[PDB]
This record gives sequence, C-alpha cells and structure tokens, in this order.
Amino acid sequence: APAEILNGKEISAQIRARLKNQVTQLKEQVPGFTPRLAILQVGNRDDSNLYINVKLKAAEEIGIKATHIKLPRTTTESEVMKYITSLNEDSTVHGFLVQLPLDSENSINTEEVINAIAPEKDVDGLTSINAGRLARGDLNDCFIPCTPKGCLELIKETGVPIAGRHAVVVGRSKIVGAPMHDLLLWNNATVTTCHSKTAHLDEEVNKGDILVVATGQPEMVKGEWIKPGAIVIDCGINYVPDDKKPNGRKVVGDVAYDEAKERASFITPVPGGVGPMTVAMLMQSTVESAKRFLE
Amino acid sequence: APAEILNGKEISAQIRARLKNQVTQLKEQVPGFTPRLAILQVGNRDDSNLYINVKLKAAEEIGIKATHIKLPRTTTESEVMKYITSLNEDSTVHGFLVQLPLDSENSINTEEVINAIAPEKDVDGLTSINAGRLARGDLNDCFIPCTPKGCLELIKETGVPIAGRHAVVVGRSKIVGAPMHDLLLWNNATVTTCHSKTAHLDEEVNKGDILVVATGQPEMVKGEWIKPGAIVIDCGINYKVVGDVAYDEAKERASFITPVPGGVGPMTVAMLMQSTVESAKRFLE
Ligand SMILES: NC(=O)c1ccc[n+]([C@@H]2O[C@H](COP(=O)([O-])OP(=O)(O)OC[C@H]3O[C@@H](n4cnc5c(N)ncnc54)[C@H](OP(=O)(O)O)[C@@H]3O)[C@@H](O)[C@H]2O)c1
Ligand SMILES: NC(=O)c1ccc[n+]([C@@H]2O[C@H](COP(=O)([O-])OP(=O)(O)OC[C@H]3O[C@@H](n4cnc5c(N)ncnc54)[C@H](OP(=O)(O)O)[C@@H]3O)[C@@H](O)[C@H]2O)c1
Ligand SMILES: Nc1nc(O)c2c(n1)NC[C@@H](CCc1ccc(C(=O)N[C@@H](CCC(=O)O)C(=O)O)cc1)C2
Repeated sequence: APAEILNGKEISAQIRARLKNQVTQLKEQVPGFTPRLAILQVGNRDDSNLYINVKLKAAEEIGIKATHIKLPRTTTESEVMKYITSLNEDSTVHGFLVQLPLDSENSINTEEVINAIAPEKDVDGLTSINAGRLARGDLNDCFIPCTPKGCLELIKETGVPIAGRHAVVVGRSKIVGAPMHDLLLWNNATVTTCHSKTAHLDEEVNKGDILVVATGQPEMVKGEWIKPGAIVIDCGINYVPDDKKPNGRKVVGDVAYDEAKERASFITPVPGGVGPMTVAMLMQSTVESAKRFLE
Repeated sequence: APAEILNGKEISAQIRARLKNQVTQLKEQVPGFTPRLAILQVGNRDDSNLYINVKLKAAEEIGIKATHIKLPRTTTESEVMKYITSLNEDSTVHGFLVQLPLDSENSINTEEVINAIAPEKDVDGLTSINAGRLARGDLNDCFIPCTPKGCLELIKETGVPIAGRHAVVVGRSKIVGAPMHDLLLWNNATVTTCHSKTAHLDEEVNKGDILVVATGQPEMVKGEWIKPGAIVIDCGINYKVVGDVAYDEAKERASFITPVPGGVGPMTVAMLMQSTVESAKRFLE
C-alpha cells in the first residue's frame, strides 16, 4: 500500500485553467475591468529573466495584464523606491512584486524596498505587515507566499481534514517555513516547528500526520522518520549530477522519496510536486487582489 | 519536594528598580526631558480600570509620565481614530497603548484601531508591523507584547538554556499565545502550539520541557500532564484567583513554576515599563 502521489503539474494545470475562467467571467461581469500584475526588476540576471518570463506568460494565458518594469544595474535605491511608490498609487495595478535578488552596482536595502510595498498589493506576501496578518490569523484577506500557499493546496487535495491533526514543519524561513506554520495553525492543526537547533529531529518528524519539509538539505529526512500514513510535503529542490539524465543532473527533495513513499499515505514527488504549484499560486493571489479591489 | 517558585513580584521589583535608575540618569543627561507613556481607554470596565491603575502606579514609581485618556461607551471607531492620530503626532508622547478589550456600544474594528498606532510608539507590540517582525525573526526592530516578554524573562530566571528544548504553548491569541510561540522559536526551542481544536492535549503538554499556558480556562491543564522537571509558565487569571494550570499537582512534577497571583502578572507590567523606557531612549537617539 504505497503512498498516493500528489501530482503538482496536473493540479496546477487545473488551477490555472479555473483562474482563466474566473478572469474571463470577471471581465464580462464588469466591462472594462482588467486584472493587472506588475513585476519590478532591477538589473539583468539571467535566472531572473527566466523566472519573470514564466510568470508573465502564465499571466497572459489567464487573461491577467502583466507589466514588466526592468531597471538598469546603475539604478539607485531612491529610484527603486520611487517606482514602488508609483506602483502603489497606480489604481490600475492590483498587485505587484519586486523580483529578487536585486542586481545593482549600488547598495540597496532589500528589506526597506520590500516593506515599501502597499500591503494590499503585496502578492508575494513578504512585507512585514502581511506576514504580521498571516501570523495572527487574518487569512480571509492577507496574501500568502506562493510556496507555502501551494503546500496547503496540495494538502487539501488529499481530502483529509487538517483540523485536530499534528503537523510538523521542518524549516522556519520567511519564504516557506514560517508562513507554512501560519497556514497550518489557522487551519486548526497542532503545529510543531523544527529547525537546525532541533534535537532528535527524527523523533519529532515521526509525530507528524502532516509533514512539510523546507530545509535545503538533500534527502535528509529519511523514510524511517515518517509517521505511518502521514501526508508528506517536500519543498526541496536540490541538484545532483547524473549522467543518466537528459541534462546531466537530477533534482531531489529534502525527503528520501523512495523510502518515504512506502510509509506515507500521500507524498509530493520531486521534481513535479511543490515546484509547479508556485506560479499558479502567484496567479491566484493576483486574482484575489483584483477581486478585493473590484469589491 | 515541590518545584522552585518563580517569584514574579520579586523579579519585577528588581526590574522596576533598574528602570527607575535608568530613567533618573537619562534625566540627568538631558534635564527637562521626560519619558512619556499614554494609555487610551474606551468605556469603563472595572477590570480595565484596575489594570490601568497598576500600570500608572508602576510608571510613576519609575519616573515615567503616564497619561490616561478614558473615552465614553458611546465612542465610535472614527473618534478613537482621532485620538490615535493625535497621539502619533504628539512629540511629547514616546509610547502609547489602547487598553483592551474596547468597551463601546458600537462596533469598532480592534485591529484597524491598533494598526493606526505608529510602530515606534507601539509599546504593546500589537501592530501588524511589530507582529510581523517578531513572527519572522526580526527582533532588532520591534516591540514584543508585554506578556510573552515577561514569560521569557521568567524562563531565563531558571538559568536553563532555551535552545534545543521542546517548548509547548497552550493558546494562540495575538496578545499572548502567538507572540509567545515566536519568542520561543527565535530563542531556538522546538515549539508546539496548541489550541481549542487540539486533540489529545494531555499528550501534547507532556512533551514540553518548557510549558507556557494562556487559555483562560481555570486549572484545565492537569499536573499529571506535566513532564517531570519542566518549567511551567502560567499566564492565567481566572475567578478566588487561579491560573490555567492546576498548581498544587503541577508543582510536584515541575522543576520551576509560576504561581498565581504574583507570577506572570507583575512581570507583564515591568516589561511594559521597559518597552516604554526603550521608546523614550530611541527618541533621544
Ligand atoms: N518551489 C519553489 O520554487 C521553491 C521556493 C522557495 C524555496 N524552495 C526550496 O525550499 C528549500 C528551503 O528554502 P528556505 O527559503 O526555507 O531556505 P533557508 O533560508 O536556508 O531555510 C533553511 C531553514 O531550515 C533550517 N535548517 C537548515 N538545516 C537544517 C537541518 N539540517 N535540520 C533541520 N533544519 C535545518 C534552518 O534553520 P535556521 O533558521 O536555524 O538557520 C532554516 O530555518 C530550498 O531547497 C529551496 O530550493 C522551493
Ligand atoms: N499577566 C497579564 O497581565 C496578562 C495579560 C493578558 C492576558 N493574560 C491572561 O492570559 C489568558 C489568555 O488570554 P487570551 O487573550 O489569549 O484569551 P482568548 O482570547 O480567550 O484566547 C484563548 C486561547 O486559548 C485557546 N483555548 C480555549 N480553551 C482551550 C482549551 N480548553 N484547551 C486548549 N486551548 C484552549 C483558544 O483557542 P481558539 O483560538 O481555537 O479559540 C484561544 O486561542 C487570560 O487568562 C488572561 O488573564 C495575562
Ligand atoms: N485583553 C487583556 N486581558 C488582560 O487580562 C489584561 C489586558 N488585556 N491588559 C492589561 C493587563 C494588566 C496586566 C496586569 C496583571 C496583573 C497585575 C498585578 O499586579 N497583579 C498582582 C495582583 C493584583 C491584585 O489583584 O490584587 C499580582 O501579584 O499578580 C498588574 C497588571 C491585563
């Protein structure tokens, strides 16, 4: 009785298709309304160009007007700040994000930049104000970071109620771990957060009916650690050379999949689990912002 | 035989004496300068009145100038917003707070009212900005709620390091439970947060080397559930006055325990004063 596989690629395709339909209906219900996203980039990193082009492409297919603002490396902090203030003020933009990390020849305080974003437009959900709302239970209107939002969605796809269950989150980062605890807590699970200073991590992991691991340590969580029948969510994206693969490299998660799949009732594969879910989540957050403005 | 008693009244007395000397020196460095705190109240709840009096009394004894504004029960959210804006703009007021719960005959969104407060004066640490910083580990730039602060201080009085310990926080409110989890987490403990939807609560509480209870249910946490040698912090104030933990039983299992009264209560006001003296010192800098 091996674990059922949570196909992130398929589930995300479903999500994006439904969002397209919603966007089509919003525009027909309110003629002239145009859900709009904006991405602010500083510099010209190759990886950022790739990530951005993927976000813009997904936005255009759903019917969301996506605006890409690309500033040169010579940009200063005051200029980046000016754009954020203008994006906040632009009533035609419902949600925007600053693509990280910034690429400039000058010193720019990343935290001050991010925190200048108007909370009601913070689709990536990383501002302190938004993090503060999510941490204290304002799930009805705050924004949720794309990765943990995709994790909760995958957990809900199992059909197993979260309330009353014991969930373990290995990792406590701003991007994943912390907001993941927040989603699980406010969905009424009893949550235990682990990290690099956690003693007897194996014994802790073994107590989770729902397990979300986001550590960046390739396959550290062994199958033996998994609680029998648990829902395992693996956010890990670790590269390992493998000449038997088309591009000479494989992607493994933070969980030892092959042995964990024999213990859990539901498990996300890597690649193809949490990863494909992220862009869809940003698109969902964008639509949410558009609908809250429209109301 | 019983657990060591964490005397919050003696410890807070030492903190207050310390803060007093600090305030006295600040005035000697800058004569005429006076750290000022303001407490805004809506309504006339008897318990809120006594709580405010205690805070006013501790401020006076430390040398802090405290102002109490009491609004009638007919107050609207709009009017409360006018006082909050006035207090944000009043340069002589270094730190202010809105007494909770608001006692009005009209609906007033408490979060909107609290979030109108300027974060630099949010000595109660209830704004979404301060909550967000604490929630993500940015402890350099924020005010932490006075109750979780007092609890952390009480835990440190045991002399036992927090890092690596499995901590259990029973309760998740904005005032105590949620920020308490954060403080423990960022102090490197492995933290479990329990609430009303927690199944097998007795089994969860039994895993805690550090146990903080803030539920408001009279002596609901049984001593049987306590892990032998645990540090028990009890934030409960229930009506005789009792905590959220069955003290007589828990004291025979714990290594360190907070009594009620004279435990977390005093420490809470001492920490509020500490955050106030801090907001006055960040203003001079
Ligand atoms: N699907 C996507 O596109 C997506 C998006 C974001 C992230 N991810 C993946 O998620 C992973 C985690 O990212 P992150 O932002 O959370 O990074 P991070 O900032 O480095 O987070 C690591 C966290 O795990 C803890 N930790 C480190 N080693 C551990 C260990 N050996 N045992 C227990 N805990 C350990 C650390 O504790 P301390 O706080 O004490 O340091 C820290 O909280 C990365 O591999 C990344 O590839 C995927
Ligand atoms: N020392 C001080 O001066 C100070 C300052 C403030 C407060 N306190 C004290 O702290 C206590 C709690 O305050 P609060 O603002 O957090 O209260 P609250 O708003 O009523 O919150 C109680 C929390 O505990 C949970 N809970 C209720 N019954 C429970 C049960 N039987 N088992 C497990 N969890 C239960 C609730 O879960 P749900 O969210 O699911 O409902 C809720 O999260 C009060 O007794 C108060 O006197 C002390
Ligand atoms: N929501 C909310 N709930 C609360 O319980 C409070 C609050 N807000 N705001 C203010 C806060 C006041 C904190 C406080 C608690 C106890 C004491 C105190 O000194 N207690 C004495 C006993 C006093 C007596 O009743 O005679 C002690 O030794 O514990 C002082 C401040 C209470």
